[PDB]
Amino acid sequence: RNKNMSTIYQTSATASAGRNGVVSTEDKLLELNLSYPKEMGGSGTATNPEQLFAVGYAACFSNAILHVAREAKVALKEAPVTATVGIGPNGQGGFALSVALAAHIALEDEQARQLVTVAHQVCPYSNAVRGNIDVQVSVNGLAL
Amino acid sequence: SNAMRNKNMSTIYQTSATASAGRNGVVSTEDKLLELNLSYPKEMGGSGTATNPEQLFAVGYAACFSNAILHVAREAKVALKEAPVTATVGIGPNGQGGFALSVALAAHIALEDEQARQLVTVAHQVCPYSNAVRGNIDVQVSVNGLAL
Ligand SMILES: C[C@@H](CS)C(=O)N1CCC[C@@H]1C(=O)O
Repeated sequence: RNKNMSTIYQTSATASAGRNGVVSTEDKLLELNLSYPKEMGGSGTATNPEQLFAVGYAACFSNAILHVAREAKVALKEAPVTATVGIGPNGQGGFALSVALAAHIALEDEQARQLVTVAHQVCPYSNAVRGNIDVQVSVNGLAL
Repeated sequence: SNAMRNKNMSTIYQTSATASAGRNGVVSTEDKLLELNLSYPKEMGGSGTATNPEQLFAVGYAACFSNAILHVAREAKVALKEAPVTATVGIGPNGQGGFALSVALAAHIALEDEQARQLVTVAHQVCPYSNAVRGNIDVQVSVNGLAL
């Protein structure tokens, strides 16, 4: 489930001032300023690793749903996904993420459900956090 | 996996983003601090002209891990001006019909030997990304070119 058996795509990024400086892909396709959010005492003038994870997870899960749709020959124009990410202490000295994913799919409900369930199985963010984060997944307003 | 080490016991910060992905996708945070175009990479049947979830994961994990190192150096009163971290992320098939990420974290800091190992080991226990992927991804962590 967890082994990447043959790398199809590889990328890299470098940061040096943690949550409060610049971060960029080594190809420079993506170059971003980061700052602490207001909730953490910062300026909120820029993004942060929690928002990045939300953006990337929403995008990965949306890609995943469209992937499965293509494979099932289901014509889906869009697969909007809202990802909500929280961060707090884990009580052992570190920090942990909590995640909710809300998918909105123009299909009959049982069908949408099946599709999104398979997508959650195949999505590499989902495989990455499986058993660590209990990702709360819903499809068209209903929890899976 | 370890569920327990991943209980968010009380939320300090919460954020939301909505993506409509694909070949011409878009994602934006609820508050628009971040609005991005998405594409599949050229390696994956796309145009590779905008970003993608692996790049976003790499930028996020690199920043998170750099911060984790500075955080532990601060607590330990070890003077670091900075903590360069390169995060390398790959995606490929898993053999069960899905996809998996592979990740390396390469730190380059002004501290060595067992002290640096101890410090970066601590940073890797506390970083939320590392706790999210523990046991699933075997994150290859190195400091100053050497295995953690
Ligand atoms: C660039 C990646 C998004 S992480 C992708 O296009 N896909 C579609 C196939 C693998 C993966 C997925 O989400 O399941």
